[PDB]
Amino acid sequence: RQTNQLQYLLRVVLKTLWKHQFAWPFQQPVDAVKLNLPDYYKIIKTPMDMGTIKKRLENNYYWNAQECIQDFNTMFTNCYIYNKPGDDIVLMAEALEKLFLQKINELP
Ligand SMILES: COc1cc2c(cc1-c1c(C)noc1C)[nH]c1nc(C)nc(Nc3cc(C4CC4)nn3C)c12
Repeated sequence: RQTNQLQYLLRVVLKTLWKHQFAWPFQQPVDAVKLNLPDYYKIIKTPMDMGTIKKRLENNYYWNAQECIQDFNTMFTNCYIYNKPGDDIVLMAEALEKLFLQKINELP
């Protein structure tokens, strides 16, 4: 059978990452005012999170699977930009990114 890559990203990849123990800080936009991070939007030009990716997948926002993959990568790299090598959130992001690349590699 054929695989619809955007449906794979929603039903397999996003669903797998969503259930991970480290997923919750990434399930919605970084609320920088509530988290007392007033420079967040100075450093992070294109915020991204899994709640936004889920909504874009559901609303047929993406042209193709690659545009969706680009948003997962922006979410991970924003974390690496704002924070420092070795910080807890970076460790959490690295673990989720490794799982994300595993799931993309598993595409049937
Ligand atoms: C420390 O970075 C975050 C924390 C929270 C978050 C997003 C981020 C975040 C940043 C900054 N850059 O990319 C991401 C991703 N969203 C939350 N929502 C709530 C209600 N509480 C939070 N508390 C939280 C979680 C963590 C974990 C150990 C790293 N530590 N603390 C202070 C965060």
